[PDB]
Amino acid sequence: KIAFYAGLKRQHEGYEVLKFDDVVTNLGNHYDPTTGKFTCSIPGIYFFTYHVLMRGGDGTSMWADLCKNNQVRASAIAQDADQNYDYASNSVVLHLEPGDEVYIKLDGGKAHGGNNNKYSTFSGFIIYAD
Amino acid sequence: KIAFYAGLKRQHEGYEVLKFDDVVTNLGNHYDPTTGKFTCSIPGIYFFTYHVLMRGGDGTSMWADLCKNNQVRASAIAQDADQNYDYASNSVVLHLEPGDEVYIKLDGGKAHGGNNNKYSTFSGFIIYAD
Amino acid sequence: PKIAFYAGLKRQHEGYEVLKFDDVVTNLGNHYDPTTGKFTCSIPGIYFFTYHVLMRGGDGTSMWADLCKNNQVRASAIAQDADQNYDYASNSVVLHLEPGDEVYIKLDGGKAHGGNNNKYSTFSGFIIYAD
Ligand SMILES: [Mg+2]
Ligand SMILES: [Mg+2]
Ligand SMILES: [Mg+2]
Ligand SMILES: [Mg+2]
Ligand SMILES: [Mg+2]
Ligand SMILES: [Mg+2]
Ligand SMILES: [Mg+2]
Repeated sequence: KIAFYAGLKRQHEGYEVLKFDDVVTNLGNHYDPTTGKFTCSIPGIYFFTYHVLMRGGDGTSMWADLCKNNQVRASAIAQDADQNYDYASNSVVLHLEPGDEVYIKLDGGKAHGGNNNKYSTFSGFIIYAD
Repeated sequence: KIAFYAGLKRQHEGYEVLKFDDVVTNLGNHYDPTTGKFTCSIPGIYFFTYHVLMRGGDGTSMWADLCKNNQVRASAIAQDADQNYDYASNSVVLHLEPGDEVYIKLDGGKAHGGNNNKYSTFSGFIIYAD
Repeated sequence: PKIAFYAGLKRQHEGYEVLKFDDVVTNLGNHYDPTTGKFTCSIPGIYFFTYHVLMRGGDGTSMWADLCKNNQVRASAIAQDADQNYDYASNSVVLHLEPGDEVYIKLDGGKAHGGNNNKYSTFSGFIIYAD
């Protein structure tokens, strides 16, 4: 039983990994809120989804890509000329081997720190085990 | 086998619970389209996801939060200065006990009434039973 | 039975055509066809599908992307921005499917973004339960 769901507390920017440290669910402790990465332990098929809210009132564009190890497996953008709140979200189904790391990487722009509202989220779970 | 998927027919506003009464799937009849809430019967881990379309041509901001019982477990915002259509969407994986209610509540703003087109949606299913 | 797929959009789409997600990352069992952009059901049961369609930026203000079962709209989504900014038409569904049923993502007006290999616009899904 592998499943996790965490939210983003603090604001982020640039090209850094998003540390979702508002952890709500973490069966097996395979997600690390100190690095914001999900480490695969059992080979198999996994679903991941992420929602990243852009910082409002400061900036027009923000990118958030889901990476496996050091390869982009999903890309997303939030854009608005009037600096409005908008979401960079995406979902993936991937096969993972032991040691594989899955995380959400910013690719430019500013993310919102939602404190306790859990605006920016990272969630996932194993569908099938090999 | 617990799983459901329902859409929103009527427009909503303010801070009311979103009653997705255009029901497509409801294994176990655990979702109530009359209250718009999903009642847990078996303790375990559950996936939920929601997409709420903002009312266009009237208002600039709309909030939609996924609440468990009476606690926010996900927040979302749609915002556009030009009153354009935009989405407040989010997903969660949570542990649930029997009697727990999970639903999508507006937290300010105006929601779009999509009739039968299923623009605004709420779906979910159990991953693991304890 | 392990039934699951996840594909991204390489080329641009527009009008009212089905989105051919031809950047396939996962396709256990080959029930999704990237040449038609359709998921054909073989095993009766309950399936989760989700799609994210990025609107084309700098050209157009509105875009629709609907998830269709057979030839029936089972989910609709819109992306809109007056300043022609990037925005998403995304949605998720849980549906019961019989063998032969086709599930795909169709544009319903507007222009979709071609992300090449970046996987900006995506279509994914998987079986939860088999009958
Ligand atoms: Mg927008
Ligand atoms: Mg990128
Ligand atoms: Mg404007
Ligand atoms: Mg709130
Ligand atoms: Mg606008
Ligand atoms: Mg968006
Ligand atoms: Mg339509």
